[PDB]
Amino acid sequence: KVFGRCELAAAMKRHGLDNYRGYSLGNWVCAAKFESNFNTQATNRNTDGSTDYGILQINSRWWCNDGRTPGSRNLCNIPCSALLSSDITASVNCAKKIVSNGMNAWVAWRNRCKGTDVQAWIRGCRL
Ligand SMILES: *CCS(=O)(=O)[C@@H]1O[C@H](CO)[C@@H](O)[C@H](O)[C@H]1O
Ligand SMILES: *CCS(=O)(=O)[C@@H]1O[C@H](CO)[C@@H](O)[C@H](O)[C@H]1O
Ligand SMILES: *CCS(=O)(=O)[C@@H]1O[C@H](CO)[C@@H](O)[C@H](O)[C@H]1O
Ligand SMILES: *CCS(=O)(=O)[C@@H]1O[C@H](CO)[C@@H](O)[C@H](O)[C@H]1O
Repeated sequence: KVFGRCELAAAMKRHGLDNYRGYSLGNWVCAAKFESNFNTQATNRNTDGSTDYGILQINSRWWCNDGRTPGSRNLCNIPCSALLSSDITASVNCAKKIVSNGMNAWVAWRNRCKGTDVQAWIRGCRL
């Protein structure tokens, strides 16, 4: 499933991400846009042997368990397969745990969203 900008903003708001730990909804939508292009099925392999899963490109080494990653810590205590769903619940819940060093965890966010008017990503949407 590939979300539309406003469709994802609405879903993330419903899920309580707006202003979670001080991060406005726009930050999360922007992060999703550049991490996965709003694609819930996105999967990308990393050089260290981990994979990044789903809407938020959550990592197998630290966060989720795919059972194929040496040094797996599974800090979100969830199978990575749960992050490849049309239902963003698992990704949202894990994302909350990740930000609890803030959104710098997401390279794409730090590189492209941080410091910009991220509200532009939700402007025009009915929330
Ligand atoms: C992302 C699923 S939902 O139906 O949009 C959303 O899910 C959370 C968690 O189960 C609920 O608390 C929320 O009210 C729902 O809208
Ligand atoms: C899914 C949101 S939460 O973690 O259950 C909820 O988030 C708000 C901020 O948006 C916090 O103030 C609250 O304490 C949390 O439980
Ligand atoms: C928020 C993670 S958890 O599910 O509360 C916690 O996760 C660790 C790591 O996977 C587990 O060892 C622990 O038992 C879980 O409670
Ligand atoms: C978004 C709902 S949650 O994942 O269950 C949420 O997670 C935060 C951080 O782990 C908790 O502080 C909050 O109480 C939970 O509802």
